[PDB]
Amino acid sequence: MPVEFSRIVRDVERLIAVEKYSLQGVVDGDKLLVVGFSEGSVNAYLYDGGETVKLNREPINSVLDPHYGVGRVILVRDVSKGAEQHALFKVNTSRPGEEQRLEAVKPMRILSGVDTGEAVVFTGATEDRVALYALDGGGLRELARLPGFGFVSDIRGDLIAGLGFFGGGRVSLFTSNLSSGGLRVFDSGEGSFSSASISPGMKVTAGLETAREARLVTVDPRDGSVEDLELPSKDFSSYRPTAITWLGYLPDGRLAVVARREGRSAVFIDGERVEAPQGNHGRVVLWRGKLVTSHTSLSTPPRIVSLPSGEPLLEGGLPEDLRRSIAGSRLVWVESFDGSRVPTYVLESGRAPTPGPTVVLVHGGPFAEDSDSWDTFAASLAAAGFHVVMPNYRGSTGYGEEWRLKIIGDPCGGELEDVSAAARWARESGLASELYIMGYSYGGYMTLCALTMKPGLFKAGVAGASVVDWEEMYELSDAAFRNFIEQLTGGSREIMRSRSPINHVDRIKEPLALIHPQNASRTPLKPLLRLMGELLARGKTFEAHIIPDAGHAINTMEDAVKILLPAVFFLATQRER
Amino acid sequence: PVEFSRIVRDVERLIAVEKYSLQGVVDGDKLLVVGFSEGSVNAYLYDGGETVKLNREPINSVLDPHYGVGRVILVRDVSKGAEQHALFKVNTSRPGEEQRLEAVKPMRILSGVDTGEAVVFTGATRVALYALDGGGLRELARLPGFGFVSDIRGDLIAGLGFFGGGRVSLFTSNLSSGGLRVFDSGEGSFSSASISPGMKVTAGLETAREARLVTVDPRDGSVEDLELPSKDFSSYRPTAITWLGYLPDGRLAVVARREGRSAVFIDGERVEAPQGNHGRVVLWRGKLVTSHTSLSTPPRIVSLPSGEPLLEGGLPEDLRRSIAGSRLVWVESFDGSRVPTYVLESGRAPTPGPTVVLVHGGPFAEDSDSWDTFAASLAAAGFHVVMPNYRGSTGYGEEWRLKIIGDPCGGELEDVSAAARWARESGLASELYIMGYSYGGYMTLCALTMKPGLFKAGVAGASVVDWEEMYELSDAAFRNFIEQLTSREIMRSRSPINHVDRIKEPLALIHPQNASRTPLKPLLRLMGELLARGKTFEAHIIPDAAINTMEDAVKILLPAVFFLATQRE
Repeated sequence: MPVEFSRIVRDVERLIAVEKYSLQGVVDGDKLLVVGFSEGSVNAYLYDGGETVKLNREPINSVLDPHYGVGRVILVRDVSKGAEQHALFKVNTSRPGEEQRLEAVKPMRILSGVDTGEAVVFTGATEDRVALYALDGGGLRELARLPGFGFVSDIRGDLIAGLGFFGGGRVSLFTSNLSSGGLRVFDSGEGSFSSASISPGMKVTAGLETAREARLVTVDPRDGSVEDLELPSKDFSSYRPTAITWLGYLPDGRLAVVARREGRSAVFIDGERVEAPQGNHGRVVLWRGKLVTSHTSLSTPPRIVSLPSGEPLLEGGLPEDLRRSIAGSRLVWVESFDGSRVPTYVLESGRAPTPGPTVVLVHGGPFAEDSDSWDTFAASLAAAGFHVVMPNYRGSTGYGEEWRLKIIGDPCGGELEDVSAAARWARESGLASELYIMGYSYGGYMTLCALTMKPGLFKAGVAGASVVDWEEMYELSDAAFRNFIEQLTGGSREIMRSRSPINHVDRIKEPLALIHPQNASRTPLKPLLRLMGELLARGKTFEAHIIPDAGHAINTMEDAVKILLPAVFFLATQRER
Repeated sequence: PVEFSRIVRDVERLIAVEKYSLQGVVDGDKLLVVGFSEGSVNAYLYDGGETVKLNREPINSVLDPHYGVGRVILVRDVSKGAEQHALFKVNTSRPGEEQRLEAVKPMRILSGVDTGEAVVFTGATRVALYALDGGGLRELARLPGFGFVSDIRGDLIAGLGFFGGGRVSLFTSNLSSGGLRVFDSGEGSFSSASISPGMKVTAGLETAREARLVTVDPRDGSVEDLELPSKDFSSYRPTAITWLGYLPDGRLAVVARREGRSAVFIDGERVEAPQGNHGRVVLWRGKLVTSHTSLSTPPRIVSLPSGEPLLEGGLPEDLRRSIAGSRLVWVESFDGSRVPTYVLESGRAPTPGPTVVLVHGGPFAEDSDSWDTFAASLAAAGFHVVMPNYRGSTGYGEEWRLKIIGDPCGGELEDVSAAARWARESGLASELYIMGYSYGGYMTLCALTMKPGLFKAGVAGASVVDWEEMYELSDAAFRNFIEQLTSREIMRSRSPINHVDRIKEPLALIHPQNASRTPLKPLLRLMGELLARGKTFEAHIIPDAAINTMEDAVKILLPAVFFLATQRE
């Protein structure tokens, strides 16, 4: 059967075009601040009275977390054509579309930020350092240098609270001061801190993710004491979460917590379970006295909903035919090499037979999760007639500290076996007639890792924005990613070499498709050029697609088409062979 | 917003549109036509409006039938993409019933004529001229090279041969005794041949400057110019003779060419024909019929002199209106010589509008008024197409072809650049893009280096990046061509890999992954140099990359069109 290219393009472009919204906070006069992919690009909008107002001109990457009622929004715009060197732009909410560049900040990798209306506190990674900056009337000030990736969580008064990846894959809590600066790190011996919000008593309420569970703890920044937080309702404690998505104090003092287990989240106010649509939820805001959150699911693109009715305020609509191309989704537990149960989401295509063509779609990160959340790539594969298997290999989030840290020191090892077991499960369970592997960033590294370490398991592979050589990538990384590479490999350069797919090209026996941004910082192109030379010299058949002016974060419809369409075409072509 | 799916939908139809060629008249006054679509070839009978398929499985070609014979000889590949073929006979009264001609072993069938009594064909295994009759197969002569049967009248067989010397020779043979008589044209090259009722050989003699209609006496090899009753043909001043043949009533039909377009002549008198290029001419039910193609018209069967299509592939109302009209312009170049340039205008672009200079490869080739899927796809996507016959092109005299010798991406680049400046000066181009494949891709890269600012973006396909590297890396034949094409000093200066610093516009690379004539290793070096110098570029490397199928278009054409569509924002 011939590949139906034109339908694939039409399906792919419609799935990319559907509006996707992100909830950021409440500004001005009870205006919802939302980030949305609408009209083919990423923009920032004010929502109020059933209408949206565009705040930015040219597409953005994100905005900083606003304090309630501040009369401005701080845009974050990549000004390096995908290299993730960002700049900050202020937009007065009273004059949307009028941007003022914050010229006191030089282009750096902006990692997080909070705007109190009086000061703009953020974390940025330059070539030599990750630091916690503050921008006010007295100029730009560095408050502290951070030993790796750090993100601002909350600011109440003079106290700043955040989260830091400062060692061995565990997340530490940190505090600083707007007036005096400095840094104080809070490490937990039970697990990692997940979210953080400063209480009215100037404490730090934080989520603590231990080996197999998660709970709320109170951290006194004065002496570092930690105690379990008790809530006036017991719904949260009996919910027994394994991960905490986000928490924060509402302006009326109530504590909102979004926690999750088995790829689905729940909303709690002062411990009480609030009804929310099935799936995954973002931050919770108080808007005109009502609770608003974001909602997403494997069949529902990210949307803005009110609680507890679950009724949408902003959502993109999918055409019925695309809705039908996803027959359903389920979570199954795949047994891996050492007897661990790998939580795996399966997306059953309504346009494939059973057994039928199946793509194992490996998520990136690796500190990320295949959850019941919208995946544009997974939707395109179901629309093109592929079942999608999404394994949360070890190193994934959402299933406890123990499962997440198992990857530390073992890239392309135990987690690769998890991917293989899910693939073998698909065929052995009667779901898959043939097996393909596909992934981007770290998922693209896994594809190369799979085709080199386990030839013959899959029929063909798609590696997008992949890691090819840990050594060269480390030499081409900034302060943050160099530290991140060190934690992932456990400091071992021997792990950096033996676990690099570039050093195992001889083993490849399957057709390979390479897709790569031309000027991405996280995953540089120069090692990929070396990989293609290796493939050619060793007589391996491959195809490569290098997309320019795009990096890790795509914020236009055209670039998203150009990095996804080659993958679907390649797999559809392979299916007829 | 770029409508990627609208571009792909249009490309599918331009690839899938049924194209027709005219083979002759068979059985009871019925046209024999060949239909080609998506690399699939079929043979049909046309009489009344409905077409009757003659074959069961797709074929490779058919042999040339004599007027009115009651059968067709099909040529079909013995395997998938195998150069060796088999012969199948089909009675025109029982279509769909194929009888394999088992007396002919599988071989490379080169040409053939069916008289209704004997099947005479050339085939390569040696290369020989064969005859198949009731008594079986006979080898009439062994040919010193690739040869092709042109015509049979009585026992006299006439054909054309690549028998050495660089020129095409005329040869005769006998259907009874066999044998081989070769006629060298000296300063000339035969292009077509038909045997006159008086058993002389009328042939087209293409030369350096102007083509000649000559008579060859097969008895003594005397060559003399043929003067026709009407003088329209001589005054037409053709540079090539596409095809000629005697109609059943003894009149001589001639299709000749000049400046990328052809004209139809009957005993020297010109017949009105739709603008473009034409195939063979037949007399069918007292009317003249031929095939017609142009930059705006896929190959089709038309009636003369009205030009009314008898058989043409369908194109939707939108796509048809998007591909709107072609013209020939004479672009004044840098040296005073005029560059013959064809222009295909888009109905989806304004004037001035986005315009792509589509550089042909070879370089010994020609941009004529013929159907081109690339140009049509560009026009369908909202681009005017400018196709210049830069020095080195064929079809405009030996002097113009030889002027490129010793000046790679030098003199001929100016002709391409002059064509781009012409598109601007004449008010057609609002923004300029350059695009080419094989040698045309080499032109694109060298143009972006030596003429930055001229074009807004470039697409380079199957290009040559470094002649110095190419010469030693390539085989004898290609290396010999490189020597005549480019002094090693010129080889390095004309190689665009050494001028990557000068590139200033986005560049799209489309390259085969496993091509011996265009290796991938040099292009990987170019991509490394582009990245090290901060040059914006897009790259598409596809294994096993002539657009016959949609699959071919997806690999080689869609990335170019997608790139240009987003480059215009």
